[PDB]
Amino acid sequence: VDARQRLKEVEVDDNGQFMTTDFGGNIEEQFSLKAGGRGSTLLEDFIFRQKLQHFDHERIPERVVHARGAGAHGIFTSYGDWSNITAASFLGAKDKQTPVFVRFSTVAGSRGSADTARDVHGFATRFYTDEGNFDIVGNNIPVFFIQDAIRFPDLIHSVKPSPDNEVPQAATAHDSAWDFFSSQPSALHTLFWAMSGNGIPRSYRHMDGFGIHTFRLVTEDGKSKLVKWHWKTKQGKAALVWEEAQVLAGKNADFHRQDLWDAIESGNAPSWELAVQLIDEDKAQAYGFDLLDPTKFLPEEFAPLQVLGEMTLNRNPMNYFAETEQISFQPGHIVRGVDFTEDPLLQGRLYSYLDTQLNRHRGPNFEQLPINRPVSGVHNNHRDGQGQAWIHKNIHHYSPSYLNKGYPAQANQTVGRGFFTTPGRTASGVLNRELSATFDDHYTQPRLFFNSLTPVEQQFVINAIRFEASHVTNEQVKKNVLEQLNKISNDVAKRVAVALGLEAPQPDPTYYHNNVTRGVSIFNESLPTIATLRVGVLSTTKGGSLDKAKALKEQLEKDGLKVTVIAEYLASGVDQTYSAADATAFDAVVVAEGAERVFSGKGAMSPLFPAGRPSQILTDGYRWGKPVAAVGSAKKALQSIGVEEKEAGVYAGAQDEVIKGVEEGLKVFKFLERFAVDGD
Amino acid sequence: VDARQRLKEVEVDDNGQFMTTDFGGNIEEQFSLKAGGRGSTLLEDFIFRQKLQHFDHERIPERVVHARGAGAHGIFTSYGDWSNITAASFLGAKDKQTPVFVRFSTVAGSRGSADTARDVHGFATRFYTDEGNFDIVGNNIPVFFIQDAIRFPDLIHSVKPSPDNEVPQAATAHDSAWDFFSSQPSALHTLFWAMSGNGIPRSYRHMDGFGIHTFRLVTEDGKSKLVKWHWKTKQGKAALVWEEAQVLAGKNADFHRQDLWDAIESGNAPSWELAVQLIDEDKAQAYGFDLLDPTKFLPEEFAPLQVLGEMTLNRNPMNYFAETEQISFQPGHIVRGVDFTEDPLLQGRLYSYLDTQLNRHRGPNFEQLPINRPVSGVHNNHRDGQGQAWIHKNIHHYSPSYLNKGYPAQANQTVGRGFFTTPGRTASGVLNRELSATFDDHYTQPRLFFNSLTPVEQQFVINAIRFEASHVTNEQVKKNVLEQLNKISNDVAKRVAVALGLEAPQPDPTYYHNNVTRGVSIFNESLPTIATLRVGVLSTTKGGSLDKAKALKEQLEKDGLKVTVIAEYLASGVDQTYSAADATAFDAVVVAEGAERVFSGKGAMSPLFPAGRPSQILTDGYRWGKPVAAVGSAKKALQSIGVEEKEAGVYAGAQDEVIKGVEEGLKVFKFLERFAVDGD
Amino acid sequence: EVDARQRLKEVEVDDNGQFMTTDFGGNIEEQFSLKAGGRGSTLLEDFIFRQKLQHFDHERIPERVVHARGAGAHGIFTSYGDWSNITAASFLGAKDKQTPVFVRFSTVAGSRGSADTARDVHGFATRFYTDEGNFDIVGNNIPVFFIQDAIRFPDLIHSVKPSPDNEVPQAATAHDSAWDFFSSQPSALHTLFWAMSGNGIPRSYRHMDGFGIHTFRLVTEDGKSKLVKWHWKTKQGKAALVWEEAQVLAGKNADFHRQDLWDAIESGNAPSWELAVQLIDEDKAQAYGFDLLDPTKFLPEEFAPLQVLGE
Ligand code: HEM
Ligand code: HEM
Ligand code: HEM
Repeated sequence: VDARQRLKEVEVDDNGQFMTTDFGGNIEEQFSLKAGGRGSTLLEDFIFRQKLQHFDHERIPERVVHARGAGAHGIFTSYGDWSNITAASFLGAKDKQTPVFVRFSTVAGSRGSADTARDVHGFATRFYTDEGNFDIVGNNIPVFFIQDAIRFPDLIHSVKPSPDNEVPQAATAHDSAWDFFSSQPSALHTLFWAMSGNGIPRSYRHMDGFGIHTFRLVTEDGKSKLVKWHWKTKQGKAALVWEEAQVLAGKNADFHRQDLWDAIESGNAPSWELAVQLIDEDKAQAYGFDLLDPTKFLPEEFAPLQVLGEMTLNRNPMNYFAETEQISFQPGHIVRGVDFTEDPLLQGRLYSYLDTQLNRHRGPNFEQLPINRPVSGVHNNHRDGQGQAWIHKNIHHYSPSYLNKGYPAQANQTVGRGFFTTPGRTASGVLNRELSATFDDHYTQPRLFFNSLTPVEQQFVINAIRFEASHVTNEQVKKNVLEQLNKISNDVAKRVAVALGLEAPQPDPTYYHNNVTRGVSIFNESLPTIATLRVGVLSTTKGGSLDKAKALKEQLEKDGLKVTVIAEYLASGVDQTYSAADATAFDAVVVAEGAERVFSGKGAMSPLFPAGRPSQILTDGYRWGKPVAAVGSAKKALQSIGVEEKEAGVYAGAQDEVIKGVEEGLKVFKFLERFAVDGD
Repeated sequence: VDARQRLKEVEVDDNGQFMTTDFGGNIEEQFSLKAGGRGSTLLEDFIFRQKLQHFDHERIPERVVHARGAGAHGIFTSYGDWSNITAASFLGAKDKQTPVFVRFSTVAGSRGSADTARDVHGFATRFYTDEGNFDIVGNNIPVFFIQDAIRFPDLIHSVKPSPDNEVPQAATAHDSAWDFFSSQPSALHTLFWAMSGNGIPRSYRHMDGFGIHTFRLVTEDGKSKLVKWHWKTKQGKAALVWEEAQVLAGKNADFHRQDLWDAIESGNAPSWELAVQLIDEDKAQAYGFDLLDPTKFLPEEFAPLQVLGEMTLNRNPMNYFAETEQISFQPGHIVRGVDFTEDPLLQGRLYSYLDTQLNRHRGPNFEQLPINRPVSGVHNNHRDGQGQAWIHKNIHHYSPSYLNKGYPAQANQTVGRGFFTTPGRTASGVLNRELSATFDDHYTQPRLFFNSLTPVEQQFVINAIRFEASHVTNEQVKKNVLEQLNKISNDVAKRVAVALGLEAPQPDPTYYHNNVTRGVSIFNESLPTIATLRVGVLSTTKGGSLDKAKALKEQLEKDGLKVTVIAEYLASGVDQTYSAADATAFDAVVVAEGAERVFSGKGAMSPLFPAGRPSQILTDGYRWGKPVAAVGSAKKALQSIGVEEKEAGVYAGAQDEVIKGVEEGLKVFKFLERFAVDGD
Repeated sequence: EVDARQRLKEVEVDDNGQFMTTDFGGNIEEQFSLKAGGRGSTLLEDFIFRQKLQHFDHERIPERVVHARGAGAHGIFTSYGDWSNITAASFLGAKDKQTPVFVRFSTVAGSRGSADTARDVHGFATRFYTDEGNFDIVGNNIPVFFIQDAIRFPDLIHSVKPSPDNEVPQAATAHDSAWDFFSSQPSALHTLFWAMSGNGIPRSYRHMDGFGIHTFRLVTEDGKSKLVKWHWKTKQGKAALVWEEAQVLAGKNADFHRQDLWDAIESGNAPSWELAVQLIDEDKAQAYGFDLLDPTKFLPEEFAPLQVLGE
């Protein structure tokens, strides 16, 4: 149905047309106006200045956080009529379709940073409903660092580069960040989620999404339930390994944004299911934590997810800047049937997102931008402003008036389908600058998170902390980290402290426990589909390998895979060169038959690629847990690096046997047997 | 038929609609969200913040000059096919129509200043042609203060208020301005034009317009003629008197902008004829001055005006801000068939106007605003920018390129009807920071202007200079002015020095002359029409005076006038009260019969109006040169202040006699017999 | 000589006795543009021209959304006592204690160029540069406001300001849009009368009283609070014009009030105000027939007399 249907009116086609100035008129803009042939350029060359001025002013400020990101258009379809729980129009009827836009991001890097940096990721959705725009602005992690919004600058200042040198870019591996994590123990829970697979997803399409905050759903009668928003990926949860991500950050900074682009362009639109948890208003403090605490998540054993619909991203942007870059999400973009809660973190966000748009867009009229415009229509008494795109017919721009005859009219719960705060809500107590004592358990839930991970995944979190805390140059801060880690788990504190060359503190069993919850793990489940995944078939231009390699590709593509045929140079079947190839770009590596010649001898030393290139791709690919394969005689390649076909995730033999093997391996995606666990 | 047809698609009707946020959704915005009855306002009241934020950001910077102004839409129709002189599309066929917008202004005042302050006035026209926007940005005075654009800050800084206290507003009557005039003798010519009637027009519709600069018209073969643009008013040239203007600045600051509004709204659209002077390129320095000197004009005896068309302003703006305020004129808004000249003042303007838009609009995308958009279409490689309203289809935004197939294409003289600089133009000599010696005659032409004025008009200019220079607190600057005044005319220097209480310098015959030229005078000719002009009929609620007055009104209105019936209070036929009435709002005053009651006795002292009000309107109206009249018994009112019906501009008798006399007097408009001239 | 502008000395620039410079330094002449030949075109490489004009082109900043037309002066505030019994504020914490101030007087509906002598509510905004931070009393010359909720401020101001179609009339409430609001929102009636009184057309800035309008709170170190109202009483007396006078004055001198404030200070006759307050016990908030959190009401001095804390 093409969600960008509204955006058609502002599309400009310069095809078949002559050059123009921004004020019209046909021009040539390749030569300046000079005085005397090899003369100076003239100030009266209006064509030059108008062209350069637009170029000079092309830049707008990047987002203060989540600067690095990408987005797409889509449609959200409701599965039912949910008036039993919410009065929201976009969830009000079965099979009802609403246009959406989603932008995925990383929190700490700037516009040019790598997609594959370790960071929390953003998952922000706009619903273009017929009752106004509604935004679920969320992360891929269900918990946040802080419990009060007034502490947001303190958190961000710490994680972002040092103010003296602006080092390091897009990393928490420095003293200031881990100074904050240790000094503000509230941050520990998200810290663990960051050090898990969530910090390095395979793709935007392979992560779940969370509103994190508890909200409220309201029905037309005004009955409310506390809610948590979920997005469950229909493509499955998948993650990389840190050593892979680092190399990937260099070979392709655009890994995530390219992958989302290619998937949609290839007809494989990603999709998520929108799920919720409904909690009775009286059960706010029931489940071992305050539900107004964003450093907590609610296990599905206490409240299982009920899915309300599915959203699919099937359209790509036409211009990145106009659409992806300029879009402005706010949690304050709320509609009838939804309401906020007294979450101290959420309360502050409402101010921030609206205020910060004044900075990026240089004006109060940024919702007049095509990608920010609603489909529902805008009528009010707002006038003037910088870059006002509309002309208003009503010359009586005030609301208590005789002359406009009462229009625009005032809408509420009973009339006009207007927004209303939940009627049952109250305020009781002293005016205070403090936080509830129900917020003071910072260690129980990270323990719960750690316990609910597979043993290798647990090692990954620890291996990440070892790497990160190693970069801290202040010994006392590392001591402070061990103290906070110890309060969660003695084993974690023990295991990390080895790398730091420090001593493990004595156990504190106050917050220790062995509880477990589901859905927080990434690797323990297999991917629903292998569609869109990429296999790199290493071959050579010498002999019959290429034709042999080509035949392998045709077979793989029907299953949904994307295959790249690599060789010394761009021959008939060659997609990519060895110079341009790396293991990070592929979910699986498979050596074609006869390609053994370049893994040893003169073949591995050609001017057409850096020495050892084919051997590294296999080495890197295997060591990173990916499915690896060789076809027939190609076994020579696998034993060159010490990999027996007897192993798990490794397949050697006939092409037909190999194909079935790789496709099986891709469902597992990552082979965790190839990583060493502490104690052994 | 409607000049604003392009603007229709962006018009918003809030009628019959419910209140919305700027992002959509129905709301009520009359109460804040509070915690409890008499509680504090909540940060989560998104409706409040969204509403107030737009209000807080309503203001954009005012224009650095010409801040005070008003405008309207219109149509320009060509009278012929002028391809013999220019390749311009909008003058390329007879009866060809182009939508226009015109904005009239004053140069030194801010957004709130009075229309009736003595100042140079602006006359900026945009032609929305099918070959791009073309702007003639000019004043109501054919000459400017300076000969080089680099001195524009110096000129403007002096005339504008003093930087310490910001006093005085919209006036040249201070030391700083007259310091500049004396120290930069180039300003003397426009200074004289400013002190004439041109400095205080009756209306926007009653002033001529000038491009001031010499431009070039170019034909398709590339042959050029030197040109000067003129706008000749179809309503006639009219001016006020200084004592009237001062009082008018208080009673109605919006005098000019309202008059332009009322004229269009009442079916009386104003019109101007577009005329030009054509000069052969070899005769640039032929006529006693350099034609690249903007402090000089070319008398119509050397080169007469040829009219090419007529423009009529028939539509009013719907929103002042969106249309009038946000519009951006530039002299660099030029099209094919027109070109610039080496006028040092013009050359600088081209930079300034484009650069200054970055300040007012906070972005490079201000020609995307509806009132700045051309009707011809915009196709280029400009991307991004602050508040980008478009989405660009071409992802190959560079030239030259293979992938876009050559589009947008490059146009020039031979291909694509593109803009081209005149091919005959040359540059010869050293690179210099100097001005030509042909520019050094600053006194001859101001004398020429003075010589061509009626004796009373000459008195007006002198009476104006006496007033202004009286406000200078530095005696020496006044000495400096008299010396510069003396070089023009010994009589003027003599006459001015009387008011200042100084002594007239001895005569200087260096630049003295008695030459004369036509078209520079305002009062000496009679108005083509009295339509829209206003008569104020002073009447009363007592007796049968009102009905007598009512009959007077209907007769007068038939002839095209607008009649306001004034009385003690708002009775059946009463347009205005005496408290709300003033002589400045009317072109003629006529006392109705039986209205004698309010000029003497208890009638002149009512609680309903300030004492002496009816007597003042007649006193002011008479003393200001306007036609005054009394009907029947009403003659006592005229002798209440000492005015005999035998006088000129005064009419007493029966109603029919008064009507015919007044309408005759309005054609005269102003009676210069009532003003004292020196030596009398 | 206390010189309230002593801190401002560090940023004063004296161009006397110096040569012309660019904004980035270096000596220049800026009266001629750079041309190619005797009568040539101006060159893009004339850095001197562009640097000069660019600043001129960008000289303008947005005018205030309200109270656009105004003027101001520096001063000193001296406390009359040690008021720690009612407030812990440093600038009122000791007798004879001096605090630098700046005050800006204004009109509410006109723009930057409007007349000082237009009928409108007037502004009276005072800043205290205390040694515990800036403290601002932003108030009018009238003790009451048009509206009881801030969310209605766009509605009120839009109505009084010119009509959006023609932007007429300037700095006036004499039109349909304003009086439509006054009739439809009856809360505005009180301030409307204050506007139609002498307060709408003062003789000078130095001849008007001042009000915080809102009820605030004064707190002591122990945390005990009293409801408070701020007052400024003029040591020069209250004086106003007549409407027929003001209109004529609006034309002959738009800068009348701002010039008068300038001249008095310049002539050694500095104007002065006394700061007075009304103190109300927290239990007495609704005592006097209305809510003290209503800004459309004022508290008569028979109910609570004024106590002066300083000048
Ligand atoms: C659970 C807590 C939070 C979540 C889930 C979250 C998520 C996000 C996401 C996904 C974005 C990306 C916007 C986009 O993709 O266009 C974003 C941006 C932003 N967030 Fe947060 N964030 C949180 C905490 C906060 C807090 C506490 C504040 C302020 C007090 C804040 C202020 C901002 C600002 C100013 C932006 C920039 C948006 C723009 O410039 O358009 N965030 N946030
Ligand atoms: C013959 C000389 C001049 C004429 C006829 C003239 C006329 C005008 C007029 C009518 C306007 C009104 C714009 C409007 O109504 O929107 C204007 C504005 C302006 N002029 Fe001039 N002017 C002259 C000299 C100059 C010079 C020498 C400069 C700079 C070197 C300059 C810079 C400007 C600027 C920056 C604006 C503001 C326009 C905007 O904010 O969009 N002018 N001029
Ligand atoms: C008792 C009620 C009010 C009083 C005493 C008052 C007083 C003032 C004064 C004296 C100024 C001028 C500041 C200056 O001269 O620099 C001002 C400006 C302003 N006021 Fe009000 N006003 C009131 C109502 C409101 C309300 C209810 C709002 C918003 C909800 C508001 C918003 C503003 C804004 C946005 C400015 C612009 C200040 C600037 O641009 O720097 N006012 N007010």
